[PDB]
Amino acid sequence: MKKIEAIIKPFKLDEVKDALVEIGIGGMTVTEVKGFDFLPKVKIEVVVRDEDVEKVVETIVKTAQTGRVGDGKIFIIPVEDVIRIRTGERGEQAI
Amino acid sequence: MKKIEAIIKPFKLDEVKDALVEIGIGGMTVTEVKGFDFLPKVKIEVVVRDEDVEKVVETIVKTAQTGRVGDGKIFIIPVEDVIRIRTGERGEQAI
Amino acid sequence: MKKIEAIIKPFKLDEVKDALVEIGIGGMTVTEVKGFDFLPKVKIEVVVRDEDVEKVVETIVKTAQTGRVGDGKIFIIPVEDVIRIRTGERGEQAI
Ligand SMILES: Nc1ncnc2c1ncn2[C@@H]1O[C@H](COP(=O)(O)OP(=O)(O)OP(=O)(O)O)[C@@H](O)[C@H]1O
Ligand SMILES: Nc1ncnc2c1ncn2[C@@H]1O[C@H](COP(=O)(O)OP(=O)(O)OP(=O)(O)O)[C@@H](O)[C@H]1O
Ligand SMILES: Nc1ncnc2c1ncn2[C@@H]1O[C@H](COP(=O)(O)OP(=O)(O)OP(=O)(O)O)[C@@H](O)[C@H]1O
Ligand SMILES: [Cl-]
Repeated sequence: MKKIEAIIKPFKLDEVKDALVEIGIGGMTVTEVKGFDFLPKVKIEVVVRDEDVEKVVETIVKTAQTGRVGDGKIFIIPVEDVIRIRTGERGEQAI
Repeated sequence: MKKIEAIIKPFKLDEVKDALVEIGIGGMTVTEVKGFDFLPKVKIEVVVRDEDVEKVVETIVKTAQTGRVGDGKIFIIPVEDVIRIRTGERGEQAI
Repeated sequence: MKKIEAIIKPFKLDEVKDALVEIGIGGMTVTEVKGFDFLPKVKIEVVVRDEDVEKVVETIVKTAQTGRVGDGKIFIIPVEDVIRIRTGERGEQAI
């Protein structure tokens, strides 16, 4: 499993969220942040199975891209376990 | 060492914080976030020794759980080093 | 590549940002958070090449340190890939 953390322009959030839901993303966490003299940005975090990482990365790139400076970056971070709070399910059963 | 990132319902924050302090957690970072059409959630991050991860996970699950949809998830992420800013202490000496 | 996540006192943000830019940091993401009964803190995230991690850690420690309790902590988290949204560049080409 991997955590995909993407920092994008705020106005791109609904489009990116819609695109991710469309390819099957079940959950996502959004944080208001600032970055680069700081400009507002939106952080999106999604945790997915290893075999789904590339599709998510390409979907975020294609949907959040404007071609202008400041479009943002995506970081792929390893996740060793995932636990669903409601049920105690883990790993594959919790994504 | 591992970072435990948990996304929980906002009203569960004081209970979860109290439960974590009770089992010995020295520090925690809380961020206001939104998730799933987005609903407010609270992100808690705690970095702990490998041998303390399971106790923290079980404590968050038991305290944040309501049995209803939206209870949240917990992600376990590897941390290669930890540094205490005040002293420069690292690793085991900084947790 | 590694993600350096530092939680610091809010008033230290401009100094730390200036110090990081000075040693060559191209980008950084800042989040308003609370921590420890919670006090406001600022989270800074920077993703850098492995050979630049120590310089960044020392720069944050030296600039954010006051010697008083609450100065904060720095976590070093592995990053498996980085993607520049504007161009699709990855890894070394995206930092
Ligand atoms: N190295 C980094 N570490 C942490 N956060 C970063 C880093 N680089 C970028 N970010 C985050 O991504 C946001 C958008 O950055 P940005 O789109 O400018 O990337 P870039 O390297 O400048 O490529 P571009 O030429 O398209 O601007 C930054 O404001 C910051 O929030
Ligand atoms: N895959 C994910 N990636 C990133 N964040 C997630 C992911 N899944 C859940 N979250 C975060 O956890 C929050 C709560 O999710 P939630 O409790 O609905 O998990 P779930 O999979 O729906 O299980 P449940 O059936 O109990 O709802 C979401 O709003 C989001 O902020
Ligand atoms: N173990 C931890 N897990 C997650 N976040 C932490 C942890 N420890 C500290 N933090 C974050 O760092 C912030 C500042 O902590 P702090 O400076 O008090 O570290 P410390 O261990 O108490 O060392 P000091 O004696 O200098 O206070 C905390 O408020 C919290 O936001
Ligand atoms: Cl992380």
